[PDB]
Amino acid sequence: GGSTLFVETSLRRPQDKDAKGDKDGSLEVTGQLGEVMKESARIAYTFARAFLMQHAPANDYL
Amino acid sequence: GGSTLFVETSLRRPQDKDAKGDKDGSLEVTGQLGEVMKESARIAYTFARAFLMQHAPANDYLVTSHIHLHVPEGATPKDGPSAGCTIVTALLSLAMGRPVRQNLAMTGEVSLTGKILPVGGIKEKTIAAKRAGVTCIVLPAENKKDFYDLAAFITEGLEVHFVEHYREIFDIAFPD
Amino acid sequence: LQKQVEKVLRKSAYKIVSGEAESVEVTPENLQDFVGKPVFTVERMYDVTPPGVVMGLAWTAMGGSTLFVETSLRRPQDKDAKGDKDGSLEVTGQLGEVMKESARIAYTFARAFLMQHAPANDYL
Repeated sequence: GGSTLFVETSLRRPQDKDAKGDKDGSLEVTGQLGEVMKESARIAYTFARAFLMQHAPANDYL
Repeated sequence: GGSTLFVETSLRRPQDKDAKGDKDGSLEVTGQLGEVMKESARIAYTFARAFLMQHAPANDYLVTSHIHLHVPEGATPKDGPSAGCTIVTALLSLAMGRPVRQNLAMTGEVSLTGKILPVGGIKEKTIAAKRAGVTCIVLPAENKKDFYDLAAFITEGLEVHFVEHYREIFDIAFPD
Repeated sequence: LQKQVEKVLRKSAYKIVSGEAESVEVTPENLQDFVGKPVFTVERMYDVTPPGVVMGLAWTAMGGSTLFVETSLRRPQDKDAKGDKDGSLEVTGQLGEVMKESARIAYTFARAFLMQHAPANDYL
């Protein structure tokens, strides 16, 4: 059948290691994910980053 | 059979981390990439970079920007490199923001200098193009006979565009 | 070549048994219908060899071949005229470890050769 799952997200490391730091916001994913699911999650992550840079350019959270 | 896969690109990290910044514009590729496909994507990326310097030197978008490109999977590995040409224009569009001309399809293999090599499955790809509504298609000149060995009733409305070097395609997809 | 000759002979046999022609005199003019349009229209990838690309010979498993070693500038030459950073090299082609070392050796030798023959050329 179907189900109502919950996709959860959390910040597993402090936001500001170095205010000057220009490092990547690496993403860790679980859920016994397959390769195609990992690629889909990566695509969604990149799209979210682009959407934020379009809508909230000052929000460097993601 | 054949298919019409949309190679996509996006800027997964802000362009100007540092206006002075001299860091490299990394590229990340998805689509169940194989090793040969990884190398072909790198070749296409380098050719697009060099083409941008030659044509639009002031455009540092491709040199300094971290990009993610997705090539949809499904193509047999031997035909994977045939997406190379596509990749190039994709990136170039993202660099200049100019959308590629509508109802235009293309398949080709780049060789780090822009020259386009023959490919396989021309008939199936043409069938997919016709079924997808595209009216302008791009193929390497070396495949031209394979496109001319087809029936007439399968090539109506296909304003074919044969090429041997990528420059021509930039004059087709980006007319103005 | 055996496959192609067998194909033309098979089509000649068809043209003989049921076809009007009792005998066949194959010529290039007729050849287009016996086997189709030519495949290998070019003797090579090209005949100009633009800058940064050179032809070479390879002893592959399926005999010999002519492979074009290509080069491109994958990053602008002058990030900063003062900039003293070295010209890192990227390489592809399923390069092996020993081939990676050989490519590095060739890169350094080319750099030294330019040093000797054209010191003003800091390109490489």
